[PDB]
Amino acid sequence: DEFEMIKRNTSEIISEEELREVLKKDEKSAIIGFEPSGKIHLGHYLQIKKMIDLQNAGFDIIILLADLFAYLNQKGELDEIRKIGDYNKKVFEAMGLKAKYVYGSSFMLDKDYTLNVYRLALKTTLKRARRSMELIAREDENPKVAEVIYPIMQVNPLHYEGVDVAVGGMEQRKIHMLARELLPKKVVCIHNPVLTGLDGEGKMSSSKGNFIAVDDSPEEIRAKIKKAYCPAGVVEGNPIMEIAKYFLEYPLTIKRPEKFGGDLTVNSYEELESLFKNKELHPMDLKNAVAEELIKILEPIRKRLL
Ligand SMILES: N[C@@H](Cc1ccc(C2(C(F)(F)F)NN2)cc1)C(=O)O
Repeated sequence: DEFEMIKRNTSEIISEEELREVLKKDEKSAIIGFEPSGKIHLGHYLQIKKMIDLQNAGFDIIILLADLFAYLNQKGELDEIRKIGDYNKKVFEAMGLKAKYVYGSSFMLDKDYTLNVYRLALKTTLKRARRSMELIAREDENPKVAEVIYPIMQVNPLHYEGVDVAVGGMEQRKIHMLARELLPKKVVCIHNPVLTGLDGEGKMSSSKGNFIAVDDSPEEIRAKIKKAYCPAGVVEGNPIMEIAKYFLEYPLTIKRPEKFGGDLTVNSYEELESLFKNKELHPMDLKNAVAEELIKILEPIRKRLL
């Protein structure tokens, strides 16, 4: 079912009724924004996969290369950000996304865009702006005014003109709660789960070096997964299990030595989850399988990038 495939592997949809209205329409578009990133990782990929779901469901897809956002979030200088953006677009194309790419700066410095920023800046408390940004804002001992401008730009109605659906990570939900209240026309939010970093420590992220990047070499993927936090029995906050859930194809045929049970054919992730949880599946065999299926999943993307 179409709704159910869009919903597969999301954390929430605001709201599912509105989404149902959206899907009946002949024409619908879904946006996502990304601060240009030095490395594109499985956190990026999960979300582009969701956009590919939407595209399969007939949506026109818009990718905002959120360059001014990144500028405000201290990712550096704008033309240098825009060249990272340009690379991100190649990466996204190599994932098989069919989309229109927009650079934020091409319209975000327009007079109407800027007046909406100041209009919204009158309606938005500093306390709320700062709360919305707690998971987004670059680490800063002395937070900058830039921090609170960022979420009000993110809620600006000009980003969403003729857009039915916005997709983002659950780390975006407080900014989206703001836009829910303050956008003149409602946009459905589709929020994706945040992937745990390989060390189990916090979330996967470009600046935390705890990610597998989609163009990692096979041995690099192998070594990254070997090291990964993956306690026997434990599923919650286990990033190897997360990768099995969000990226793998089922049925999944786990190769093992007969000394360790021999080949294991798992028909669903929930099946994999119980086998791992009661312990018929060791970390090391999950890892080899995850690493090997992840390598196969990534390799056309690495190939195109190389
Ligand atoms: N805050 C996001 C980046 C981001 C920038 C801009 C938007 C958006 C967009 F329209 F959805 F793209 N409203 N502008 C949505 C997300 C991040 O953390 O990368």
